[PDB]
Amino acid sequence: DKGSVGIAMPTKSSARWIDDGNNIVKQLQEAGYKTDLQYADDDIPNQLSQIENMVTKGVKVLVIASIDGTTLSDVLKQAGEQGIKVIAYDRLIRNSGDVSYYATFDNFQVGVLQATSITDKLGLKDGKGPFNIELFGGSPDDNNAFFFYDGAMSVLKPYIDSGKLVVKSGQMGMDKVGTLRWDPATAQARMDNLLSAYYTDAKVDAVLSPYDGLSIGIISSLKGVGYGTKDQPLPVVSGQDAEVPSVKSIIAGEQYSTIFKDTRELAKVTVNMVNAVMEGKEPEVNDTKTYENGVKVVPSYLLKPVAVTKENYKQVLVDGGYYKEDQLK
Ligand SMILES: OC[C@H]1O[C@@H](O)[C@H](O)[C@@H](O)[C@H]1O
Repeated sequence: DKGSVGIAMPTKSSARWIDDGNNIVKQLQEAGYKTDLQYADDDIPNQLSQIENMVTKGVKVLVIASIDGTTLSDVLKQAGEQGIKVIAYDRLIRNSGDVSYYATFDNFQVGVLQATSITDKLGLKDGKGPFNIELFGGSPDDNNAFFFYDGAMSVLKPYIDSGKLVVKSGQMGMDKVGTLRWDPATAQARMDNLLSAYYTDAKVDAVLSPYDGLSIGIISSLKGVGYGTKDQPLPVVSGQDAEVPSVKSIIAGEQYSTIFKDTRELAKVTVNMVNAVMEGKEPEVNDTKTYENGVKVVPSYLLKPVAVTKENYKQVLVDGGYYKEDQLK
């Protein structure tokens, strides 16, 4: 009876949130808490309704991975009036003074890693170039998407400036490359139209993809126009989440890279935070400057992500138990 914790996850259409949810609940119950885990099927009104009910139920702490956190201002105010502490999980909740802590991966660094996998593969440090690249971003209502993109551009921009990388479509910036709701179908269509408009004569050499779901759609589009044959190899395509279909793609020599974010580690950080709040102590945080949310800078704990390719998938994903060997066959 250490108290109840409400856990709001955005959707099951992206594999990780099932893992986040399972891992948070497993560790919280091990720590002796009761849990109320809900998934919103990416429906913003539903997620709001779910969190409202957690508040009415009288949970002591809310752990929220929001679809669009800006929609939660009113309910989080009510949570604060009731003495409920709020942990933003993975994605920062913006526009609210009632967000107490933020547990996440180093999102800027995720972007650095995605871009670096591409630049390393292209040999840009060896003076290789020029190459054509197209850019994709996440959902614009996901605060993480801006960090993934910015982190990537910290690596790519100097090469784009020098001409060694060329964005042939000229499309850059989250307002132009963002992919609403991280929808793979949308990214696939955009890739379709980039190819027809700008790559009838030229070839795509790389695509910055911020998420595995998108990477698979992008690859499908590329195969639709003849890439992925012996004569015409796929461009270098990044990713994130180490979803099984993308890992299989990487093993097959299609998708080039992904980013492994161990949800077991993020659940553990979250439990540490819950424990602290419940004991009346200050949670461990390692970043109190970065994550401005529009009202304040939320004290945060950042975990370090790991880049995965065909070269290291076994050691990173299987040896550490995230997946079993057979799942990747
Ligand atoms: O769901 C699409 C993406 O959403 C981001 O906010 C999250 O950090 C990524 O790991 C990925 O899951």
